[PDB]
Amino acid sequence: GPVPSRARVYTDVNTHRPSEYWDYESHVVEWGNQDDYQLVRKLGRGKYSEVFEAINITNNEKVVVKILKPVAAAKIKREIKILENLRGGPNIITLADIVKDPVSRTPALVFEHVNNTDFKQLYQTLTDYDIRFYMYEILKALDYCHSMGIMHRDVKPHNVMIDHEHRKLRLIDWGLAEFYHPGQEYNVRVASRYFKGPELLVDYQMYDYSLDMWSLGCMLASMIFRKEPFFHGHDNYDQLVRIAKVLGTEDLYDYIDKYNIELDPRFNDILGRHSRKRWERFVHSENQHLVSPEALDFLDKLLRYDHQSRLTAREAMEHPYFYTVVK
Ligand SMILES: CCc1ccccc1-c1ccc(CNCCc2nc3cc(C)ccc3[nH]2)cc1Cl
Repeated sequence: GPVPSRARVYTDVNTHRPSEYWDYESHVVEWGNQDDYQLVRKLGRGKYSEVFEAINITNNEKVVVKILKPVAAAKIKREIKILENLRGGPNIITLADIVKDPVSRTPALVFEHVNNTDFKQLYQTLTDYDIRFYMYEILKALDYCHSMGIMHRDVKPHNVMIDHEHRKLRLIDWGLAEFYHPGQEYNVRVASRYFKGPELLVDYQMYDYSLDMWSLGCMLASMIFRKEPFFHGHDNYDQLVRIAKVLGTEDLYDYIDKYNIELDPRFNDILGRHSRKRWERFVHSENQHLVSPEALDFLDKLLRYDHQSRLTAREAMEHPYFYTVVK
């Protein structure tokens, strides 16, 4: 069978905190007044929720209301427990209230409002300095939630709100987040395709916080190399082939052999043989201003098949790539 794995950091957090901390099923939800919030406009719909711009009439403040679809309503206690546990943490979205939506009859989470700068404007105009700045702000959020025994499991640009005018960042959508328990086998059907770690793609369930570090590396590669997403798989299988065309097949086989993982035989006719590519291939006159030896070294230390070998969030914070960032 597969070789067990455990995180190299924060393994003991959930065993040394009381059962009340991680046992989200036992937690009792206190409901607020749904008529305190007037819905203004729908911002989006996903498979687990609908998100609205709203106004809190008890203070006159803009808020975001997320109304959970009945499918996600089953695992609301987990999201609420994670949001309450992390509330006040650096760059974590603040849960302001929880109400019962009168239409869906499902829980509706009320969050602080972030005046989000359009994704395209950010993706097209952030400087080398700003990219480093915002990556460092994401690292604060990830080190915080990992230090609190939580993995996000859905790190991606869509889940990072940036108010560029106020240089304010928030990591949102904690709906796929989970408490990390060493030895626990987790669902690999997490994160979005382009950001899924090789551990998920090869069906290795004993993963940990380091999955978030791979997703972060995917975001960095996309930004500095101007390819969004960086690893653009047609499906979960082709997603691993796309990675292997850059990082090579040899380190992939060393990875699966280390953990005694048996690859799905469907990979035999699609994976091929690929050498690891040097990053200069992805550097052109247009994006050279975003690329530096420090950016490449930092990326090399995130985008590793072996989840145990990746930089942790705290280690990533002292990488030379952030020396130019005002602290
Ligand atoms: C290429 C990704 C990346 C790499 C390195 C540094 C930063 C970023 C980044 C990170 C986040 C964003 C902005 N993302 C907006 C996502 C978003 N999701 C929302 C959801 C709601 C309900 C409202 C506004 C929302 N805005 C833009 C960018 Cl460019």
